[PDB]
Amino acid sequence: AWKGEVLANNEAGQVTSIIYNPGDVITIVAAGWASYGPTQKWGPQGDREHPDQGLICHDAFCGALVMKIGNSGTIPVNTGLFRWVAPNNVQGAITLIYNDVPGTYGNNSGSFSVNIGKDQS
Amino acid sequence: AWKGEVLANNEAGQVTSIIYNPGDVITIVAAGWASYGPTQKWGPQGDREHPDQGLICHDAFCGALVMKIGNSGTIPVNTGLFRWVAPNNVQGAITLIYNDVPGTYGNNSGSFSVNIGKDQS
Amino acid sequence: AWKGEVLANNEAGQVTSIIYNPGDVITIVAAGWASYGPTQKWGPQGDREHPDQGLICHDAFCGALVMKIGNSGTIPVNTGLFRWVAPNNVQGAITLIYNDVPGTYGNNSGSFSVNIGKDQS
Amino acid sequence: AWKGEVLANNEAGQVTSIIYNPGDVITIVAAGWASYGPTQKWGPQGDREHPDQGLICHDAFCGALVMKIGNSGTIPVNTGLFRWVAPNNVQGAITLIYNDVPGTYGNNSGSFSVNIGKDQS
Ligand SMILES: NCCCC[C@H](NC(=O)c1ccc(O[C@@H]2O[C@H](CO)[C@H](O)[C@H](O)[C@H]2O)cc1)C(=O)N1CCCC1
Ligand SMILES: NCCCC[C@H](NC(=O)c1ccc(O[C@@H]2O[C@H](CO)[C@H](O)[C@H](O)[C@H]2O)cc1)C(=O)N1CCCC1
Ligand SMILES: NCCCC[C@H](NC(=O)c1ccc(O[C@@H]2O[C@H](CO)[C@H](O)[C@H](O)[C@H]2O)cc1)C(=O)N1CCCC1
Ligand SMILES: NCCCC[C@H](NC(=O)c1ccc(O[C@@H]2O[C@H](CO)[C@H](O)[C@H](O)[C@H]2O)cc1)C(=O)N1CCCC1
Ligand SMILES: [Ca+2]
Ligand SMILES: [Ca+2]
Ligand SMILES: [Ca+2]
Ligand SMILES: [Ca+2]
Repeated sequence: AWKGEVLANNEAGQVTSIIYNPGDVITIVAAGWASYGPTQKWGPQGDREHPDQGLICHDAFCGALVMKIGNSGTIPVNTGLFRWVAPNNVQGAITLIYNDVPGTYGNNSGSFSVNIGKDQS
Repeated sequence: AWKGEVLANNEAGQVTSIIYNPGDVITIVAAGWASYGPTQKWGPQGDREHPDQGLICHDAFCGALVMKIGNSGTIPVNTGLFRWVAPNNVQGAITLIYNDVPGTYGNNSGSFSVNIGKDQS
Repeated sequence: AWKGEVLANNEAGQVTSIIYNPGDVITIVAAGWASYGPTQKWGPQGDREHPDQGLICHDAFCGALVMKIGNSGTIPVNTGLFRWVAPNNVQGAITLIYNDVPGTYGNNSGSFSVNIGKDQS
Repeated sequence: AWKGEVLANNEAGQVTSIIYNPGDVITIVAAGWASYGPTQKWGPQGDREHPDQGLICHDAFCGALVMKIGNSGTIPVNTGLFRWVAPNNVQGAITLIYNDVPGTYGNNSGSFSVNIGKDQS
């Protein structure tokens, strides 16, 4: 299992110790408060009122937690994933990333605290 | 395991199929959008800007997900709990509840979708 | 989880720290060598060649590992149980017992080493 | 998870659907009766009275269940393994094998029924 902080201003993402392998079942729980620029902060589902202006993940709101697994595209995490299996041919290191527009992370603030574990399979 | 919806206007709370027993380890993941009255909606951590005016759980924001286990007091759930063990002598049916002031649930809207499972122990 | 030894001469059984509750899934692995009297020893499945002369569990061989859950009848364990659920209305403390005829435990020898854990549910 | 039969006469071993990856925790439970030649049969710990005359696994009795993980040497399984982690650098497909001397499997009989699953990690 892995526990750690994902900074909202970390454009490259937070690498975890989790390597997702074929057949794995995982659970993620994310908590905390972060911002993509405004003084207000949002939880790991992000800001439901904000337009997508080129987010790294178009399937989650700006300010949401997302992830990549190896060479995958971004996959929404939001508050977490319960006993979750990846799509076919998706495998590798899990990197967690705050959802913002590339090149616009410098004014971000806050962080999410995230647990990831492998479940029975 | 249990999956279901917790309505923000449900003052009595949503009873689950989970009976927490001594020694159990549980994981909860909650998602979605709800309001305690305003047109805006918040995620399961609630509204970090809103003053506590008599919430059923003083350890979580207004609009957060909380729970009772048997005859316990309220316990924060927020976005979820990862491989969590209850305090001593806490046991019984898990009921999930939206955090608001007693008597003020009628103007609430939305809901959270919640998974609960028992982990290895 | 519980790990401990079950002596072949222990007529009363070895009480464990496991309380089986409704809905629980458990795994048991048993190992080792024991005898119901002869110089030879057998593993947790017991002696397949020996007639049942009034065993506490008629559904397992003499010398097998069996269990009781609360006030249940005896249930075969043998080498173990994989992600196992009890029959309806079966619940309570798990006691592990060597399968022999009542009153004939005094000449028994050896023991089994047993792990029990609760699985995801 | 995998469930299947391991024939005592199968010199090459039974390939399973389990790929052991770094960090994985696994549980195995094995049951049944098999022989390395004699009319008698033994459980998955094999025959404690039989000399090692060139067994594929010198750390288990003749007639015991053993395994290889990828290109590993043989590892005893016996009645099973509880929440088990492999030695460093051991990974790959799990193959289950009856412990006998190479070239002597033709007179073997019986089989073990085996479950393998991955546990939380
Ligand atoms: N009178 C003021 C008008 C602005 C209101 C609003 N636009 C925004 O609210 C807005 C808010 C914050 C922003 O912050 C920037 O977000 C980017 C990602 O989209 C980057 O993260 C930047 O770093 C961040 O500053 C951008 C637009 C707007 O026009 N809306 C809101 C719904 C559609 C109409
Ligand atoms: N010019 C307008 C002034 C109001 C602004 C604000 N007060 C509130 O924002 C407020 C907002 C929503 C409320 O909704 C009610 O919340 C209750 C729980 O506290 C019940 O759920 C009611 O059903 C709900 O309507 C109550 C107060 C306020 O005074 N603040 C905000 C920080 C401290 C100072
Ligand atoms: N020429 C010798 C004849 C004896 C052989 C055998 N009977 C037994 O092998 C036997 C062996 C051990 C026993 O030990 C006792 O077992 C009891 C439980 O059954 C108690 O545990 C006693 O403590 C133990 O001594 C009893 C009978 C027998 O008659 N068989 C074997 C298959 C059916 C026919
Ligand atoms: N009067 C008869 C003497 C034989 C008794 C015994 N040797 C064996 O019991 C024995 C039994 C079965 C065997 O079966 C063969 O085992 C091989 C693996 O070791 C292969 O599996 C062969 O296929 C199988 O036939 C081999 C030796 C022996 O000498 N012992 C037993 C303890 C040490 C002294
Ligand atoms: Ca930004
Ligand atoms: Ca309200
Ligand atoms: Ca006896
Ligand atoms: Ca042989």
